[PDB]
Amino acid sequence: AQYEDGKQYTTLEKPVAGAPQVLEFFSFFCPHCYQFEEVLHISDNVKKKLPEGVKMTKYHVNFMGGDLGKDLTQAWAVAMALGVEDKVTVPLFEGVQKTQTIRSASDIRDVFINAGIKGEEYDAAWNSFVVKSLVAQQEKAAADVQLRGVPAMFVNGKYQLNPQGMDTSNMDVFVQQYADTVKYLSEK
Repeated sequence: AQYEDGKQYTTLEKPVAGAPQVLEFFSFFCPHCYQFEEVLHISDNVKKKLPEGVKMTKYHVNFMGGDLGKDLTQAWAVAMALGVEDKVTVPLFEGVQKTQTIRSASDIRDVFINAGIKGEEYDAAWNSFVVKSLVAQQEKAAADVQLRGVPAMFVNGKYQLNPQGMDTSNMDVFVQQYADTVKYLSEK
């Protein structure tokens, strides 16, 4: 075929019922994730090719960066609750990997303050039980697929993207092949 299990994707032996349609996992400590966000805009280009009516979900993971990794998962929960993903994603990546000015939860918070979220509003979210269940959701979804690496994308809880099996000579061609694969898997 032109899309083969084991080449542009793999199949989960243990499929995940009720999973989000398109589920992406990342870490702000993850170097390919930085690329995926900053240089390739994967999430965006996938969105652009997806069928009408399909929702896109993105979760942070704990297994990179120890204590700060978890803080970052709680902060992403805050970002999802407040709807400010698009305002903090870039400065969090650069703060962790580029400038290395994020070293504590307070530094994470600073990114949000500079992005215009109010202290009171951030601290209230940070401490809310809505944010705790959102943290719970992120961990559960990662647990359900035995996730040990990022970036990772799963389609309909049965298929896992395999970017290793696509060509990387051309960044733009890599992205389209990636997105077209998500679309193909989506229609499967």
